[PDB]
Amino acid sequence: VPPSLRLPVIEAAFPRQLHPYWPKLQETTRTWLLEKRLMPADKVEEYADGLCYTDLMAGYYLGAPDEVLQAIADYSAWFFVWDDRHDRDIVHGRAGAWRRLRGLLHTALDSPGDHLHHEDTLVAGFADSVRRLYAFLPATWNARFARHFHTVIEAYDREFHNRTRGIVPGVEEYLELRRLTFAHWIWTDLLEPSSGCELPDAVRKHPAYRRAALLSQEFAAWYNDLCSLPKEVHNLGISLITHHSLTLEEAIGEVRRRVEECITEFLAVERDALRFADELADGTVRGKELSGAVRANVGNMRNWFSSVYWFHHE
Repeated sequence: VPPSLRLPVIEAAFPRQLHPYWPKLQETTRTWLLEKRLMPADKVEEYADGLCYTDLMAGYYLGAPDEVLQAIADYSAWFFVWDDRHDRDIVHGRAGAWRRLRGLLHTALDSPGDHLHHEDTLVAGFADSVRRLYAFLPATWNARFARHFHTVIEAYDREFHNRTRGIVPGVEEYLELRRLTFAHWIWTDLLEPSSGCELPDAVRKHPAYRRAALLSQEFAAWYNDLCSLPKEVHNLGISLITHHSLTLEEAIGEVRRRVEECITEFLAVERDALRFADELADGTVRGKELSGAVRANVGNMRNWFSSVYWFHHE
């Protein structure tokens, strides 16, 4: 809605979608936060009720089973909390507290059960949400998710050593890192349980599927940095200003153009990926299943765009 944060293409071409389960989603999530004691009451209130953070997921994973959606939103809520601890350990120098948390998250990620009632709340909460996401598809999917999140936490570690030492990463260095601390591939994985199917490595690694999955995440990551730029360390504008010596009203234009480019590139590959889907329906049953899944996944990749865009303006 602000002029400098406005994207006419999103407004004209990416209608908001809202999952039917959204009302209960907020409730069950705020309830869960209290259950697991991951956050003070006041903060829970403003997270799920005040700023309705579960709406982010509710405009994203359309067609997801209610229980799958709930699991996702819990994870995302936990994520929020972890993101707050990370930030806190940083402005405290709690490198010991942080390192041990890091080691434990790695541990829990591989064996969630053993950690459901672990002393550290953040750890037990995480382990519950992970354990729940692990109950929808084959262990191969579960294994891929862990392999992806292991990297995410390591990325969060490097960002820790970046923001203490006060190291502003190179332009490309950050871009690579953000794909990780933003958990691009976790979200991409979570599309699959939503559509009730683990895509074969072949299907999900098709140039169009993977490029579409990527642009969706880039847009979300870079629009995030655009909104938060004037505020200010980690941000695409900050990296541009520091290493390309760009100015604010310059780095703001560059990030903005890069965001706009994600939209129009996605429009292009989106079409490639839906062609791909059409082709997957060979006539067989398994084929029609693979076609619908990819299609629902591309649709949610498209939904991320409006979900993230409109979330920021509310």
